[PDB]
Amino acid sequence: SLFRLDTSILGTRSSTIALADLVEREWRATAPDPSVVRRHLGEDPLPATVWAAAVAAQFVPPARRAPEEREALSLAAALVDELVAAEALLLAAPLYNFGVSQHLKTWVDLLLTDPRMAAGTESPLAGRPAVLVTARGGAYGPGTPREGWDHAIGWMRRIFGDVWKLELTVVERELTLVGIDPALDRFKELAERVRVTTEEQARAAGRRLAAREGAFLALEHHHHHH
Amino acid sequence: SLFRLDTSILGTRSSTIALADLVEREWRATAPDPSVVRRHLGEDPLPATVWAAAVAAQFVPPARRAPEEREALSLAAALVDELVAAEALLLAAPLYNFGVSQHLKTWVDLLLTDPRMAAGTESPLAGRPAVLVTARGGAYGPGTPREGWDHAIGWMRRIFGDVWKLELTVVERELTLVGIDPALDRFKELAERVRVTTEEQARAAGRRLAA
Ligand SMILES: Cc1cc2nc3c(=O)[nH]c(=O)nc-3n(C[C@H](O)[C@H](O)[C@H](O)COP(=O)(O)O)c2cc1C
Ligand SMILES: Cc1cc2nc3c(=O)[nH]c(=O)nc-3n(C[C@H](O)[C@H](O)[C@H](O)COP(=O)(O)O)c2cc1C
Repeated sequence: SLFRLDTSILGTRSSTIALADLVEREWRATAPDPSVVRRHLGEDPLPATVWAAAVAAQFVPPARRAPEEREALSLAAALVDELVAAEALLLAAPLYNFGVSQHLKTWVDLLLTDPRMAAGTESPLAGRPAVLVTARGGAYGPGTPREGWDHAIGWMRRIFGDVWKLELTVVERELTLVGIDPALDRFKELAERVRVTTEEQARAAGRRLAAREGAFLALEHHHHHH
Repeated sequence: SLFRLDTSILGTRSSTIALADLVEREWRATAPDPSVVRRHLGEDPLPATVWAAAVAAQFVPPARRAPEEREALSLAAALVDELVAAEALLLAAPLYNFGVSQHLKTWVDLLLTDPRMAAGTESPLAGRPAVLVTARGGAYGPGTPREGWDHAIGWMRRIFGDVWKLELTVVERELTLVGIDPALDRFKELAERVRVTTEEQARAAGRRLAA
C-alpha cells in the first residue's frame, strides 16, 4: 500500500496537495497495490501536548504510566503502524517561514517515541521508497539571495534519508508566490515553465514508485566479494 | 522589562531552563526595570490549530470572521505585544530530533501572522538585545560525525538575527546526555567541563544583557 502525508494548511490552493495528487494518480494506475492510506495533519493536526507526555512514559514501567502518557505512546504506535504497513511513502511538506512545518516536526517527534523508532534501533523502513513533495514561494537555489534559507529540506532529508534510510525522490516547485506577490513579477514565465516541469516530475516519481517492487526483483548486482 | 521564553519539556532536568535562569539572575539582581514577563511553551504549548486559523482569517472579510479566526489573530497580537514591550529577550530552545522545537516554530509561525511581523514590514524588534540558550546531547562541532546535523541553530539565527534583526548572543551547551547514554562515558570529564564553561557563558550573557 502507499502511505500519504499532507501537511499543507492552504486547502484547495495547495501546490503540494496538487503535486501529491499527480503522484497518487500514477500509483493507482501502475501499482500492484493501488491502495492508499492517508493522513492530513494540515486539517487534523496532532495535538501540541502529546509529544511531552510520550517522552515521559518512554522510560516508566508501563504500569506506573498515567492516562495521557499511555494514550500518547498508543498514538505513537498507531502512526508507526501506518509507516511500517506501506510499501511506499508520499510525504508533502511545503516551506513556511524558512523552516519545517510545525505539523511535520510534531508528527516526527512523536514517531521517535515509539520503541521501534528509537535511536540505535535499525529503521524498520530501510530500503523503502519515498517521494517527498515540497514547494517554496520564492527561489532558494545556489546563487539566489535565498540560498541556504530553506532550513527544512536538510532536516527532512536527514530524517527520511540518513535516519530512516528511505529511498528518497524529491519534487520541489519553487515560485508559487509569482502572480501573488508583485515583487516576484520578474519571474512570471520562469515560474510557469517550473510548474509544468515539476508536474511531469511528480507524474514521473509516481510511475517510479509504482514499479519499485519489479525494479528490485530485476536487480542482480549485490556486491558479493570476488 | 525582560521577556523570557522556555520550550523545554524536561522540567527539573532541563539544561536550557538551568542556563536561562543564570541570565535572568544577572538581570533581576543588577538590572533597572528588573521585571520579567515569561512564557513556557513546553508546559503551556500554543494549540496546534491556531496557526492555520490565523492564516485563514486573513482571507475571510473582517466583518464576517469566525470567533476562532478572530481569537487566533488576537493571540498572535498578544505574543507580538509581549516582544514589542521588552528591552531584552531570553529565548531557550533545545535541539530535538536533529531539528527545531515543535513549540518554538508554532510560536514563530503564529507571531508572523501579525501584520507587524509580516514580509516587507520593518522588524519592530530591530537592534534589541537577545540571548539564545540551546543545548545538545551530542557534539555537533566541526570535525565530528554529527557536523551539520543541528538543523535548528541555523533557522533560529535566521528568524532572530536576519528577520528580527536582534543583536543576538548565543549560549550553547553540548554533551548533555554524557551520563545518561552509556556509550558516552568516553566524555565524562569533558562533558562536565563544557557544563561549567557554558554556565559561566550564561552568567556573562546576563551581565551584558543587564548593562
Ligand atoms: C505562513 C506561510 C509562510 C510561508 N513561508 C514561506 C517561506 O519562508 N519561504 C517561501 O519561499 N515561501 C513561503 N510561503 C509560501 C509557500 O511556500 C507557498 O504558498 C507554497 O505553495 C506552500 O505550499 P502549499 O500551497 O502546498 O501549502 C509561505 C506561505 C505561508 C502561508
Ligand atoms: C525527544 C528528544 C529528542 C532529542 N534529540 C536530540 C538530537 O537530535 N540530538 C541531540 O544531540 N540531542 C538530542 N536530545 C537531547 C537534548 O539535546 C538534551 O537533552 C537537551 O539538554 C535538551 O534540552 P532541555 O534539557 O533544556 O530540554 C533529544 C532529547 C529529547 C528528549
